[PDB]
Amino acid sequence: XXNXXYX
Amino acid sequence: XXNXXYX
Ligand SMILES: *[C@@H]1O[C@H](CO)[C@@H](O)[C@H](O)[C@H]1O[C@@H]1O[C@@H](C)[C@H](O)[C@@H](O)[C@H]1O
Ligand SMILES: *[C@@H]1O[C@H](CO)[C@@H](O)[C@H](O)[C@H]1O[C@@H]1O[C@@H](C)[C@H](O)[C@@H](O)[C@H]1O
Ligand SMILES: *[C@H]1C[C@](C)(N)[C@@H](O)[C@H](C)O1
Ligand SMILES: *[C@H]1C[C@](C)(N)[C@@H](O)[C@H](C)O1
Repeated sequence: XXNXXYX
Repeated sequence: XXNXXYX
């Protein structure tokens, strides 16, 4: 991962 | 709020 979210 | 990130 590395970005975040939440989708 | 309620969503996420990160910016
Ligand atoms: C990120 O979000 C997931 C759920 O989707 C959760 O299981 C992780 O523990 C969470 O990561 C933590 O919080 C983020 C802000 C930090 O960058 C990460 O190192 C971790 O402590
Ligand atoms: C962000 O949300 C995930 C999923 O609930 C959780 O695992 C992380 O602990 C949470 O990160 C915290 O809250 C955000 C808003 C802050 O930017 C981050 O540093 C951390 O405190
Ligand atoms: C993260 C938060 C959110 C965008 N409100 C939710 O719909 C998702 C499943 O998780
Ligand atoms: C959340 C994760 C990220 C997109 N890699 C970072 O650049 C931001 C400051 O925090």
